[PDB]
Amino acid sequence: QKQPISKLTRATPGSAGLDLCSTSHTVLTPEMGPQALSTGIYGPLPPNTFGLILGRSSITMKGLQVYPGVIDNDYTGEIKIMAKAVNNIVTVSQGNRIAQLILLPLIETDNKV
Amino acid sequence: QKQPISKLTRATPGSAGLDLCSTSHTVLTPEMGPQALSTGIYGPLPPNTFGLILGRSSITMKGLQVYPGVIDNDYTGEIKIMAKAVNNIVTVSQGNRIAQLILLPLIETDNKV
Amino acid sequence: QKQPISKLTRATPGSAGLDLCSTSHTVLTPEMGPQALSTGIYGPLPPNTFGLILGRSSITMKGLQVYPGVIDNDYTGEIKIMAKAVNNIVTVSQGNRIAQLILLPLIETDNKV
Ligand SMILES: O=c1ccn([C@H]2C[C@H](O)[C@@H](COP(=O)(O)NP(=O)(O)OP(=O)(O)O)O2)c(=O)[nH]1
Ligand SMILES: O=c1ccn([C@H]2C[C@H](O)[C@@H](COP(=O)(O)NP(=O)(O)OP(=O)(O)O)O2)c(=O)[nH]1
Ligand SMILES: O=c1ccn([C@H]2C[C@H](O)[C@@H](COP(=O)(O)NP(=O)(O)OP(=O)(O)O)O2)c(=O)[nH]1
Ligand SMILES: [Mg+2]
Ligand SMILES: [Mg+2]
Ligand SMILES: [Mg+2]
Repeated sequence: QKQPISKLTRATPGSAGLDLCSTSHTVLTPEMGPQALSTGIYGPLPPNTFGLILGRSSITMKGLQVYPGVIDNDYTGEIKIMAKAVNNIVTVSQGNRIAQLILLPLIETDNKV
Repeated sequence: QKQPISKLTRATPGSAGLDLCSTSHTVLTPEMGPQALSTGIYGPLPPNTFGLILGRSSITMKGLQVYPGVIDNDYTGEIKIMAKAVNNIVTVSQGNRIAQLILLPLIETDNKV
Repeated sequence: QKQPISKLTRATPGSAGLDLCSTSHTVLTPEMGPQALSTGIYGPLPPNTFGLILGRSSITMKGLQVYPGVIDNDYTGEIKIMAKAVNNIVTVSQGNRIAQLILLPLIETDNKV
């Protein structure tokens, strides 16, 4: 079954991000370029917020780049992590925390849709 | 003529980002490194906000990395997209939506200027 | 001695970011992959805020990629800049402004810790 964002956990009370884990074992090589890693977690977001997926610094330092991703407030699909091995072969084990979801205020503007 | 940020459009009502298109046809190769793509859109931003330029996930997944860029509230120059082809040759057609502008609250602090 | 975030400066009144400088001379090559650059600046952040470390566009355009980093509200360690030379050899002189700290509201949620 789909899991909502309310199922995510914070590492600590003062952690800005909600941790995102891949649900698959994935191996990445630099030549593969960007890959979208499955999380089994689904939008949408709390009212008046949007999300940003960012890397965890310990993962970034281990050579896996998470490309910052914008999660729209009303996206109801699966939140995937866009990732690339920078220089070396990187192996993601199932359940490893690979990224984090940050929630931010969605500012209203009069821009046309 | 310069176009202001109010001319940008959202893909959907609940889209966090305002789409940014290049005004030129540009081809990018990995060896070129970061390139600043013209948009013909100009700051400044709404009061008490700043901007962040981020990639669109469909573009990121096609091998074009947009480096997150900070747009200062009172910048009045042209908003450019900083982009790099990750692994392969990437071709941007004129008018293609390459990035998105997210607006965020500008927090005041007492840090010196 | 440790320096707090209140010691950072803005380039201009309307600058979104607080500039971060490396305290060391560092040379980076693409094959080195991500490196954590010392700043001598320490958390924590103002109440109800978290931080984001982002690149300065002039530095990004010179071939040094700063990986976006999340600074937790209650982190009390040293803020380091995660950086990689994209394509060429990059040299950071001591005191050069390499990145910027953006402060953002920390939204409360009921996610478990
Ligand atoms: O660019 C950065 C990013 C993070 N940091 C520090 C501050 C942040 O609060 C701390 C933890 O960052 P992340 O949560 O992104 N890293 P990770 O998930 O790997 O560690 P933790 O589980 O402790 O949160 O690392 C930096 O100094 N520079
Ligand atoms: O890292 C990400 C980024 C986006 N997404 C999903 C959520 C987001 O709302 C949706 C659309 O993202 P973008 O707007 O960044 N992509 P794009 O502009 O390519 O598609 P769209 O036109 O639908 O907005 O893709 C992820 O799952 N992971
Ligand atoms: O992706 C971007 C990032 C920045 N910019 C413009 C807007 C921003 O206000 C201006 C300055 O950006 P940064 O502060 O990130 N660059 P830098 O520190 O190199 O210049 P400055 O000292 O003037 O702030 O560059 C873009 O057009 N696209
Ligand atoms: Mg963390
Ligand atoms: Mg979009
Ligand atoms: Mg600056």
